[PDB]
Amino acid sequence: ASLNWSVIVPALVIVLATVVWGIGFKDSFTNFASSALSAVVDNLGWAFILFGTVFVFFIVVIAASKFGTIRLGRIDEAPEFRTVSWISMMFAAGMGIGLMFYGTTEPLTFYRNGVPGHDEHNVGVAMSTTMFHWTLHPWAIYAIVGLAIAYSTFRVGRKQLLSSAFVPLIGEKGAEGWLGKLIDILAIIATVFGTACSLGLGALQIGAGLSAANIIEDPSDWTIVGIVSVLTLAFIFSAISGVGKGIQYLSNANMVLAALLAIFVFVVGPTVSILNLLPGSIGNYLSNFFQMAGRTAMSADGTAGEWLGSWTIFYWAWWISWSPFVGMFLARISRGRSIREFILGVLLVPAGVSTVWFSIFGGTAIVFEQNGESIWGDGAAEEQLFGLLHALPGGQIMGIIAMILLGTFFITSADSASTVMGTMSQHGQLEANKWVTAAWGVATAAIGLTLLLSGGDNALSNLQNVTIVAATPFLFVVIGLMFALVKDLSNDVIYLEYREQQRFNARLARERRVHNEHR
Amino acid sequence: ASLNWSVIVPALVIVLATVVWGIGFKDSFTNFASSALSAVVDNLGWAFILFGTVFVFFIVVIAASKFGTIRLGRIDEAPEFRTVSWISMMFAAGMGIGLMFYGTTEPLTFYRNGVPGHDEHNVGVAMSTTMFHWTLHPWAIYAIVGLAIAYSTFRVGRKQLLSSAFVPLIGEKGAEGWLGKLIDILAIIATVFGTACSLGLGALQIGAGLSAANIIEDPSDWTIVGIVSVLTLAFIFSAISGVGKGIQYLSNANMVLAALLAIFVFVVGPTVSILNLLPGSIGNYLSNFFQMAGRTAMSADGTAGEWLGSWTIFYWAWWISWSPFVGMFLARISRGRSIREFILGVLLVPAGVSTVWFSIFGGTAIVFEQNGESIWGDGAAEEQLFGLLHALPGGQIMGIIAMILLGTFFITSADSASTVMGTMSQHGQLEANKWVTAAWGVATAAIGLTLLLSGGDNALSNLQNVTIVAATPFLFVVIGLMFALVKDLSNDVIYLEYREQQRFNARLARERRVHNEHRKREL
Amino acid sequence: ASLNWSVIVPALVIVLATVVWGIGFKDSFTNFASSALSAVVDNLGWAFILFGTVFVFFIVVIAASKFGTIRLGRIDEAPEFRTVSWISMMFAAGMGIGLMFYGTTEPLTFYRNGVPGHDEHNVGVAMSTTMFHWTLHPWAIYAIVGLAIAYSTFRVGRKQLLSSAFVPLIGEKGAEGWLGKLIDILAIIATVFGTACSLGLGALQIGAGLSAANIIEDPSDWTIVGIVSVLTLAFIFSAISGGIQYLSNANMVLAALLAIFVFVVGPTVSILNLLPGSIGNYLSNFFQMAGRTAMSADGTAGEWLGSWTIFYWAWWISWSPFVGMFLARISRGRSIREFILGVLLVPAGVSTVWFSIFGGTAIVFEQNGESIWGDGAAEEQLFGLLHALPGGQIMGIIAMILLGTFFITSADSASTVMGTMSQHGQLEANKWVTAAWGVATAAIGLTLLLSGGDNALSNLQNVTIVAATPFLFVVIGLMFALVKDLSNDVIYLEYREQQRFNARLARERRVHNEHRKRE
Ligand SMILES: CCCCCCCCCCCCCCCCCC(=O)O[C@@H](COC(=O)CCCCCCCCCCCCCCC)COP(=O)(O)OC[C@H](O)CO
Ligand SMILES: CCCCCCCCCCCCCCCCCC(=O)O[C@@H](COC(=O)CCCCCCCCCCCCCCC)COP(=O)(O)OC[C@H](O)CO
Ligand SMILES: CCCCCCCCCCCCCCCCCC(=O)O[C@@H](COC(=O)CCCCCCCCCCCCCCC)COP(=O)(O)OC[C@H](O)CO
Ligand code: NA
Ligand code: NA
Repeated sequence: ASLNWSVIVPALVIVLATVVWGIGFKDSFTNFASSALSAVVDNLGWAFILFGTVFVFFIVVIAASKFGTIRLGRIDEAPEFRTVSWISMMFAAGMGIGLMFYGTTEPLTFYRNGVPGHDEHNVGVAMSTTMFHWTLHPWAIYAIVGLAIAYSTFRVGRKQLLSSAFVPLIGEKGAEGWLGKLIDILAIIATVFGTACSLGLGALQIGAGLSAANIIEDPSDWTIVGIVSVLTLAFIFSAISGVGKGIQYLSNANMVLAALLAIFVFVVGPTVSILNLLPGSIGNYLSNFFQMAGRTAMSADGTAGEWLGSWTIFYWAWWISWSPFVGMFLARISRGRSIREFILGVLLVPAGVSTVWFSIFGGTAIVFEQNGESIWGDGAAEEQLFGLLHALPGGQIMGIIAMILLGTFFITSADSASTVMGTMSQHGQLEANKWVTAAWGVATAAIGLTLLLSGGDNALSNLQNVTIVAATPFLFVVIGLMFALVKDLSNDVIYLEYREQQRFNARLARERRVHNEHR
Repeated sequence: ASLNWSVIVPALVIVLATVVWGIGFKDSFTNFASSALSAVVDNLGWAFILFGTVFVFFIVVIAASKFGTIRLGRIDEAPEFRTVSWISMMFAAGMGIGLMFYGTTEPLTFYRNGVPGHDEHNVGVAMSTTMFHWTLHPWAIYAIVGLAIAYSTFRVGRKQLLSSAFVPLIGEKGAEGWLGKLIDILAIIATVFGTACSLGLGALQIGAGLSAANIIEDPSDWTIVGIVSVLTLAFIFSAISGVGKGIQYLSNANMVLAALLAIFVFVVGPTVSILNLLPGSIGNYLSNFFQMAGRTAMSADGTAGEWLGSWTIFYWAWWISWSPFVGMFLARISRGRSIREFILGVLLVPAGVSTVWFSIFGGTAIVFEQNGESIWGDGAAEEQLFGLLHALPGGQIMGIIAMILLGTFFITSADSASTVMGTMSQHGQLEANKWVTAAWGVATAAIGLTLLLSGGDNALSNLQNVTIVAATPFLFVVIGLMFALVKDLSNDVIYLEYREQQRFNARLARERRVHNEHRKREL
Repeated sequence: ASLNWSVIVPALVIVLATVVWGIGFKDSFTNFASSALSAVVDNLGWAFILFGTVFVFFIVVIAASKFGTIRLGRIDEAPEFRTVSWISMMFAAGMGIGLMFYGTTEPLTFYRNGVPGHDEHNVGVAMSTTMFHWTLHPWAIYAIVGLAIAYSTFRVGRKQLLSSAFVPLIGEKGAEGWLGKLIDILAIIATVFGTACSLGLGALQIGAGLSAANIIEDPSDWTIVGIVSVLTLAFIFSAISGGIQYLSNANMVLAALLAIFVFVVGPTVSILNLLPGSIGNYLSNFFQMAGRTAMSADGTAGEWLGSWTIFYWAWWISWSPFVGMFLARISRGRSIREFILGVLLVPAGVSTVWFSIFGGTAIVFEQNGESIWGDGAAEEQLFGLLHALPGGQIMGIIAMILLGTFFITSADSASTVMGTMSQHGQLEANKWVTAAWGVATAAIGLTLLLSGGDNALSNLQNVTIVAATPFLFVVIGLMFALVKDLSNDVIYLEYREQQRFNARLARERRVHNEHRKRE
């Protein structure tokens, strides 16, 4: 119930230093972020690439290897959220602004420029390589972190923290030791920079749309603060205000506005061409899955390092930053699901929705390029979605609807992050003081502004460089959550009696052999 | 039993509407079919491609899930057919003219012309594409349709109708009024138009068999009528008459005769080159399985649209239209057989026989092409097999036995279609009227003839256009069968007791949560 | 206790005839080997390739199947060796000089020359095709043979022979009769020529290692005779006097030191960029490489396959008879599923990391420009690589000591096993019977090395393919024999007995119903 000042103070100091450094000295901060990315991507990029696909293997195995039957709670327990409602709150908190910002930019960018090891103007690899970054590899990080927290919190009954998930690996003395503190600090620093990156990427696109919709003429440096201040003041209140409906209501407004914007483009846009990419993109994704997972800085004659540092290694570092707080939320909602249900509900359902979104939006953008109409414009990634919407008839009203979607796809996740950061500040208490939950909401905004204003002309690169550095320390925490998780699952109360017999029989068999050899 | 006159008449009107429209207005029928094919392929082409692979995935998780152990019948039941004789009737009924007609022409056509997104003269792609069209995607449609009927008929004791398999979705009342009747005429129309495509294709190859054997000099239009007339008598006599050991003897004769012609080509032909292709075709098939499963009209920079309508979408429509009556037959001969045992038996064993078949005949044809001696000839698909056989020693005598095998590969499947069609008009009576079984056999021959005389030179094109159109309505019945199947399986007696406790506990937990939220909500 | 002279004599005649033939008439022996090699590769090339992949499929399906839980021994038994000590002795005994000889020659050869159907200078396929030959296809033959012997010996109580694992097919009378003596003769000839092929290659690399290290001025045919004789006594001494566990652990520690040396002082980061780039490519092309016959590349693959793929498959099949009975001996009380995974995966993991450190470090040198190819002799690639790295003059000698233990641990277990197939499956075989087979292996090793002249590699390869062809069909027949007696387990007869009775009634009812209705 205390404030665990051994976790708040180290996390505040790093956050405050970034705000002072980024805002105070823009030139120095930008150079360090560029230098830090090169060292991280060069000497550590293999870790993201190698372990990014180990998570997918590890999770699928855990969902079939004798543990899919265990239940995240007590035996005979039942889920407190109906399946349809349960799925809605996980994709709303799981996804922020990644289907809006990159829904059109990414599949279109790979169509024009191409991907390393391939040619340009290829719709098979433009779409398949987009599904690679948004279907299984990213959502397998949430399952691993969410499952480790869900099991320890419910089956074993420990505090709601990320250190407690490591009790098997570092014992109970280490959960209160220097390691327990460090694992918890890295979960807040990752979350603050993980959300601040998506706040900065959503403030750019909301401001970009206003120029399109002409509510405003063009974004300015003060406009970004205005958008961030409104977005910050929205999720900060929605998290810590009893008035209004909870996250289960907002999580349902997301899936309604998102389906409104997807159905509009699907119907108005090239329906038949969109429907043809759905099998072609899934078929190309499954045949190229391992070929794409084996792409490193050594691929394409060693020239793919620059591409990976902006597309793959950024996404993997981005999703890992959101895992510490999207794992804790996913744990809260399950409370009764079996390991198989949790794994297959997180891996397959969010992956199916992301497949349809990118074919409706990525397919429309690519189809426009083939036809002759090009929504690329000046190339800015923020302006591409609204250039597509405005091309379609009736897009003026939908351009406005896309803003509410942009704002409401970050509020659902940002508010959950604050309430999840608040519980780490205390000793895993579900109820968090509204002041610490509001204090962390401001921290993401202060970082979100710092990464945007400091970036200047190129604010995307600065927002992406800092995320990769802030997520590298927590990449290893996720790797060590695979070993901690298996130790917990093996030492289950429904396996202790069976494991004791094997320990006894194994000891005797060794004793018989050593004595038998002498005789 | 009482004839289902509410299904015979609406289905018979479609059949007779096409016959008069085809013989009398050949000029206007071909135009409509070609225009209909364009409308279907352009708009619903993705459906065949997208859901042709969901069937493979759906019937693999079903076999691998907890439903695999279920037994198609009571618990403690045991199959009534020797597992060897179960396969023989499974393959004999499930396959007809296909292997004989496209055994040589498909692998050779892809070797010369190539496939979209690939170069010509590529043996790996040529062989790994004909295995795609004939191994797992086609036989996964039979398993889904056959399993839905087998489960409802035996495990749940409903009537043997395609409507009854939808009771989980539309209910016992929906399955009777108007949706059930629609699903029961779309199944008869698909069966009539799916078996008429095989009859037309078989008559074309039989006519070429007599030209190559020189028994007939020139196949005119009055000999095709002679061939179809003999064939339609063959499977009407077998279907209705109680003598002759209709099945388990003519189905066992098909393996004996099918293997005799495969062994002849294997040993007389390039045996070592055939065996070198066998591991290369399977390896290439599994490597490119998902590249071919995602080949839509957007492939080859938009050039694949015309290719798919001739090979991929035609096959998926050809197999979709045969699944109403193959699935119904596979249910009867698979009583007491578990779900996993049923799915693996259908998916794997028939897929293995096809793989060996196309290596011996596709490999021999491709090997000849490389050497310099080409059996392509003029390029008619109906004359390739006999061009291959006559290029080997002893082919003259062995070309006559290919025609007999060609006929017997239709009779074993056409007689089971007429019998199943009669059952669909007897409210599911296993033994239907002889004059309803025979009437439906004559209907199949009438349409098969109408699509040959109407086409003229492009007889094959007219047969493929109509099959795709007739099998489009049933594409959605198969999509719906895989939604009513999981509900049927889920609501099983063995799982019913456990489900009730889980629902009961879930309601309490949900109610407990909402109350706690209210208690915290107030203050 | 008897020596089964009716199996020893036929084995000796084939072994002795080869020694006289090769030494007596080198020209005739070399000409016959080339003629026989072409005859087998053309006619039976598909058999090695077609059934090479069926072994991988067959073993995974058996571990997946219900049989996976059957325990090799009595119900509720426990293993005699710790999992780490059991793993260490399976790899040391199952791997001879293959990793040392081809650690740098194979991945580097494919980078320069390419592979059938692919362009040259491709690091992706150089490493992906290198792991094809050393990860799953090879180690799956060991599990098929090791499992058939382990199951029949322990869970059925039959004598520890290769013929005793065939009684489900040939019957008890057949195994005692003639077919089961030819299976024992072929099981001896294959292991004599397989172990002599690796002894020949080991002597070439040690002979080249001495010349490179300046210990011996030049490599002379009379110098190699000294190496083989010295190597002959080491493994004969270990299998006779009063061991395996100690030397198998000295293998792993000493080998891991050599791998750590190259890893640390080589391009560490570039090595790690290939760890996921080779696993991704391996899984991508697994079925493209698994379906590579002589028909691939339009007849150009026939000459390549006989040198790389069909050679390895015949080389690993040669070692299966005696690695099968060694794997069975130490795997008492392990479940079938635990046996398959402990053999297929862990040795594949060590091989995958071995070639990345050594194949990667040799390919980067090619890319940089400093090529270690030199003259191009396969036996000099390793010592070119080590000398390039700093400190490779002391680590270039430990490679030769590591070439001794690698062969000695496997050769020590070959003689012990070869002396058991002659004494009616008696574990404690006569000391002189092991010695007799120990020097018969050395005589064959020299015969192929001397008769080969300048091209000693081709003579060793052409004769192991012919010697391992008869035993290709014994492994193909072990899949059927293994399935026959796995089904007929004590924990399935009651279930199988009831099912057959019910099925017979169902057939009887149908036949009676048919008569009633047919009338
Ligand atoms: C050169 C590269 C070649 C290799 C390519 C990569 C291969 C990766 C393979 C990874 C194997 C993982 C080993 C664990 C297998 C999982 C399945 C399993 O063990 O299931 C058993 C139960 O599970 C266990 O007891 C052990 C499971 C492992 C514990 C979890 C550890 C994490 C493993 C994650 C996978 C590895 C991820 C790393 C990357 C592959 C038995 O299952 P069952 O009894 O429920 O079903 C069979 C039924 O009875 C008969 O039909
Ligand atoms: C996420 C998809 C987007 C693409 C990205 C991922 C790449 C594709 C991966 C393909 C995964 C498909 C298979 C995953 C489904 C797992 C199903 C499973 O594990 O078990 C269930 C499966 O059982 C089924 O119901 C059938 C599932 C059908 C799955 C078919 C998958 C089709 C996907 C193919 C796409 C087509 C692509 C076109 C060609 C490119 C059991 O549930 P149940 O509803 O039967 O009830 C169980 C129990 O009673 C509880 O009450
Ligand atoms: C690349 C070339 C590969 C070619 C062939 C490889 C496959 C052959 C090896 C696998 C078969 C060995 C069978 C070993 C005995 C296990 C039998 C067994 O116990 O059944 C279990 C394991 O058996 C299997 O699942 C068999 C799987 C066969 C795998 C076939 C793979 C080859 C096909 C690949 C796809 C390509 C298709 C052909 C090309 C068109 C599963 O069922 P269950 O025992 O749990 O319950 C029984 C129930 O009644 C069901 O019968
Ligand atoms: Na959200
Ligand atoms: Na047939």
